[PDB]
Amino acid sequence: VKPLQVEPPEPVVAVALGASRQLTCRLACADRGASVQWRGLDTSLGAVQSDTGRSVLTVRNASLSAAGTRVCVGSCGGRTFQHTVQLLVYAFPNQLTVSPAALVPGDPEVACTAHKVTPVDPNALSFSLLVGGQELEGAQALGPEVQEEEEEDVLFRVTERWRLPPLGTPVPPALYCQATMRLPGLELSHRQAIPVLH
Ligand SMILES: *[C@@H]1O[C@H](CO)[C@@H](O)[C@H](O)[C@H]1NC(C)=O
Repeated sequence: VKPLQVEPPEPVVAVALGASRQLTCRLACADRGASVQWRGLDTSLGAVQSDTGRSVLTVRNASLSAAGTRVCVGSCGGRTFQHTVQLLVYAFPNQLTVSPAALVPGDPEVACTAHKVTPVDPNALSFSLLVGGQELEGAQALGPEVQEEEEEDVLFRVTERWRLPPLGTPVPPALYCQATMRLPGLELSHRQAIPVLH
Protein backbone atom coordinates (compact mmCIF):
# COMPACT_ATOMS: atom_id res chain seq x y z
CA VAL A 1 0.00 0.00 0.00
CA LYS A 2 1.08 3.57 -0.77
CA PRO A 3 2.43 5.73 2.12
CA LEU A 4 -0.36 8.28 1.54
CA GLN A 5 -4.00 7.23 1.70
CA VAL A 6 -7.22 9.25 1.71
CA GLU A 7 -10.60 7.98 2.89
CA PRO A 8 -12.85 8.12 1.01
CA PRO A 9 -10.50 7.48 -1.91
CA GLU A 10 -12.68 8.47 -4.90
CA PRO A 11 -11.50 11.23 -7.23
CA VAL A 12 -14.83 13.06 -6.96
CA VAL A 13 -16.88 13.18 -3.76
CA ALA A 14 -20.38 14.68 -3.89
CA VAL A 15 -21.86 16.47 -0.90
CA ALA A 16 -25.34 17.88 -0.69
CA LEU A 17 -25.92 21.53 0.20
CA GLY A 18 -26.27 21.55 3.98
CA ALA A 19 -24.73 18.12 4.54
CA SER A 20 -21.31 17.09 5.87
CA ARG A 21 -18.33 15.11 4.69
CA GLN A 22 -15.04 14.20 6.19
CA LEU A 23 -11.87 13.37 4.27
CA THR A 24 -9.05 11.73 6.19
CA CYS A 25 -5.51 11.85 4.84
CA ARG A 26 -3.04 9.45 6.44
CA LEU A 27 0.71 9.37 5.87
CA ALA A 28 2.78 6.42 7.02
CA CYS A 29 6.29 7.69 7.89
CA ALA A 30 9.14 6.39 10.08
CA ASP A 31 10.80 9.82 10.20
CA ARG A 32 10.16 12.59 12.69
CA GLY A 33 9.21 15.66 10.66
CA ALA A 34 6.48 14.00 8.61
CA SER A 35 4.08 16.65 7.32
CA VAL A 36 0.51 16.52 6.00
CA GLN A 37 -0.98 19.43 4.09
CA TRP A 38 -4.56 19.97 2.97
CA ARG A 39 -4.89 22.63 0.30
CA GLY A 40 -6.66 23.39 -2.97
CA LEU A 41 -8.59 26.51 -2.08
CA ASP A 42 -5.49 28.37 -0.92
CA THR A 43 -7.00 31.71 -1.98
CA SER A 44 -10.01 31.09 0.24
CA LEU A 45 -10.31 29.04 3.47
CA GLY A 46 -6.58 28.50 2.90
CA ALA A 47 -4.03 25.66 3.11
CA VAL A 48 -3.26 23.97 6.43
CA GLN A 49 -0.13 22.01 7.13
CA SER A 50 0.81 20.14 10.28
CA ASP A 51 3.59 17.91 11.58
CA THR A 52 1.49 14.77 11.81
CA GLY A 53 0.60 11.40 10.32
CA ARG A 54 -3.14 12.17 10.08
CA SER A 55 -5.10 15.26 9.04
CA VAL A 56 -8.84 15.41 8.68
CA LEU A 57 -10.68 17.82 6.39
CA THR A 58 -14.30 18.39 7.33
CA VAL A 59 -16.97 20.23 5.45
CA ARG A 60 -19.93 21.08 7.65
CA ASN A 61 -23.28 22.50 6.49
CA ALA A 62 -21.79 22.53 3.00
CA SER A 63 -22.21 25.68 0.99
CA LEU A 64 -21.46 25.90 -2.73
CA SER A 65 -18.23 27.67 -1.84
CA ALA A 66 -17.01 24.40 -0.34
CA ALA A 67 -16.81 23.00 -3.87
CA GLY A 68 -13.51 22.58 -5.60
CA THR A 69 -10.40 20.52 -5.95
CA ARG A 70 -8.56 19.63 -2.74
CA VAL A 71 -5.06 18.17 -2.61
CA CYS A 72 -3.56 16.29 0.32
CA VAL A 73 0.24 16.43 0.23
CA GLY A 74 2.39 14.28 2.44
CA SER A 75 6.09 14.76 3.00
CA CYS A 76 8.22 12.02 4.52
CA GLY A 77 12.04 12.01 4.50
CA GLY A 78 12.32 14.29 1.48
CA ARG A 79 9.78 12.30 -0.52
CA THR A 80 6.41 13.85 -1.39
CA PHE A 81 3.12 12.08 -2.03
CA GLN A 82 -0.21 13.48 -3.07
CA HIS A 83 -3.90 12.76 -3.53
CA THR A 84 -6.26 15.03 -5.45
CA VAL A 85 -10.01 14.93 -4.87
CA GLN A 86 -12.75 17.11 -6.17
CA LEU A 87 -15.54 18.10 -3.82
CA LEU A 88 -18.77 18.54 -5.71
CA VAL A 89 -21.57 20.38 -3.90
CA TYR A 90 -25.06 19.84 -5.27
CA ALA A 91 -28.60 20.75 -4.39
CA PHE A 92 -31.24 18.29 -5.46
CA PRO A 93 -34.51 20.13 -6.12
CA ASN A 94 -36.78 20.33 -3.09
CA GLN A 95 -39.89 20.91 -5.10
CA LEU A 96 -41.19 20.23 -8.61
CA THR A 97 -43.99 22.27 -10.16
CA VAL A 98 -45.99 20.89 -13.07
CA SER A 99 -47.91 23.15 -15.43
CA PRO A 100 -50.69 22.49 -15.91
CA ALA A 101 -50.92 20.60 -12.60
CA ALA A 102 -53.47 18.25 -14.08
CA LEU A 103 -53.98 17.46 -17.74
CA VAL A 104 -57.09 17.06 -19.81
CA PRO A 105 -56.80 14.71 -22.79
CA GLY A 106 -56.04 16.96 -25.76
CA ASP A 107 -53.83 19.37 -23.79
CA PRO A 108 -50.83 19.82 -26.07
CA GLU A 109 -48.03 20.58 -23.62
CA VAL A 110 -46.83 20.01 -20.09
CA ALA A 111 -43.95 21.66 -18.24
CA CYS A 112 -42.05 20.38 -15.22
CA THR A 113 -39.98 22.75 -13.17
CA ALA A 114 -37.26 21.74 -10.72
CA HIS A 115 -36.75 24.31 -7.97
CA LYS A 116 -33.53 25.22 -6.16
CA VAL A 117 -31.25 22.92 -8.07
CA THR A 118 -27.56 22.72 -8.93
CA PRO A 119 -25.85 21.55 -11.12
CA VAL A 120 -28.10 22.11 -14.11
CA ASP A 121 -25.82 20.37 -16.63
CA PRO A 122 -28.06 17.97 -18.61
CA ASN A 123 -25.40 15.29 -18.24
CA ALA A 124 -26.18 15.33 -14.48
CA LEU A 125 -29.77 16.64 -14.34
CA SER A 126 -32.36 14.88 -16.49
CA PHE A 127 -36.13 15.01 -16.90
CA SER A 128 -38.43 12.17 -17.96
CA LEU A 129 -42.18 12.09 -18.67
CA LEU A 130 -43.54 8.71 -17.73
CA VAL A 131 -46.74 6.73 -18.06
CA GLY A 132 -46.71 3.71 -15.83
CA GLY A 133 -43.03 3.13 -15.23
CA GLN A 134 -42.17 3.75 -18.88
CA GLU A 135 -41.23 6.86 -20.87
CA LEU A 136 -44.21 8.24 -22.79
CA GLU A 137 -43.46 7.62 -26.46
CA GLY A 138 -43.91 10.63 -28.70
CA ALA A 139 -43.22 13.20 -25.99
CA GLN A 140 -41.06 15.84 -27.65
CA ALA A 141 -38.70 17.63 -25.20
CA LEU A 142 -38.43 21.30 -26.01
CA GLY A 143 -35.25 21.78 -24.03
CA PRO A 144 -34.52 22.93 -20.50
CA GLU A 145 -34.99 26.57 -19.64
CA VAL A 146 -32.69 27.68 -16.82
CA GLN A 147 -33.15 30.75 -14.58
CA GLU A 148 -31.77 31.80 -11.20
CA GLU A 149 -34.03 31.48 -8.18
CA GLU A 150 -34.93 34.81 -6.55
CA GLU A 151 -32.55 36.15 -3.86
CA GLU A 152 -26.41 33.46 0.00
CA ASP A 153 -25.90 30.64 -2.50
CA VAL A 154 -27.47 31.08 -5.92
CA LEU A 155 -29.51 28.07 -7.00
CA PHE A 156 -31.38 27.55 -10.24
CA ARG A 157 -34.89 26.86 -11.46
CA VAL A 158 -34.94 24.48 -14.41
CA THR A 159 -37.97 23.78 -16.57
CA GLU A 160 -38.39 20.97 -19.12
CA ARG A 161 -41.37 21.09 -21.48
CA TRP A 162 -42.87 18.40 -23.69
CA ARG A 163 -45.20 18.53 -26.67
CA LEU A 164 -47.56 15.65 -25.91
CA PRO A 165 -48.61 12.79 -28.15
CA PRO A 166 -52.15 11.47 -28.08
CA LEU A 167 -52.48 9.63 -24.77
CA GLY A 168 -54.62 6.93 -26.36
CA THR A 169 -57.20 4.47 -25.06
CA PRO A 170 -57.52 3.33 -22.43
CA VAL A 171 -56.71 6.86 -21.20
CA PRO A 172 -54.04 6.77 -18.49
CA PRO A 173 -55.02 7.93 -15.00
CA ALA A 174 -51.83 9.96 -14.66
CA LEU A 175 -48.54 10.89 -16.18
CA TYR A 176 -45.41 11.53 -14.07
CA CYS A 177 -42.55 13.97 -14.29
CA GLN A 178 -39.31 12.57 -12.93
CA ALA A 179 -36.25 14.67 -12.25
CA THR A 180 -33.11 12.63 -11.87
CA MET A 181 -29.65 13.68 -10.81
CA ARG A 182 -26.65 11.51 -11.54
CA LEU A 183 -23.34 12.18 -9.78
CA PRO A 184 -20.39 9.94 -8.86
CA GLY A 185 -21.77 7.08 -6.79
CA LEU A 186 -25.26 8.63 -6.68
CA GLU A 187 -28.57 8.57 -8.42
CA LEU A 188 -31.22 10.84 -6.93
CA SER A 189 -34.80 11.04 -8.20
CA HIS A 190 -38.09 12.86 -7.63
CA ARG A 191 -41.22 11.54 -9.35
CA GLN A 192 -44.35 13.67 -9.24
CA ALA A 193 -47.84 12.59 -10.29
CA ILE A 194 -49.69 14.47 -13.01
CA PRO A 195 -53.38 13.54 -12.82
CA VAL A 196 -55.20 13.18 -16.13
CA LEU A 197 -58.75 14.50 -15.72
CA HIS A 198 -62.01 13.46 -17.39
C1 LIG B 1 -26.18 26.34 7.43
O1 LIG B 1 -25.87 27.38 6.51
C2 LIG B 1 -26.79 28.47 6.37
C3 LIG B 1 -26.10 29.61 5.64
O2 LIG B 1 -26.02 29.31 4.27
C4 LIG B 1 -27.33 28.99 7.70
O3 LIG B 1 -28.34 29.94 7.45
C5 LIG B 1 -27.86 27.84 8.53
O4 LIG B 1 -28.41 28.30 9.74
C6 LIG B 1 -26.67 26.93 8.76
N1 LIG B 1 -26.91 25.94 9.79
C7 LIG B 1 -26.11 25.92 10.86
C8 LIG B 1 -26.18 24.73 11.76
O5 LIG B 1 -25.34 26.84 11.13
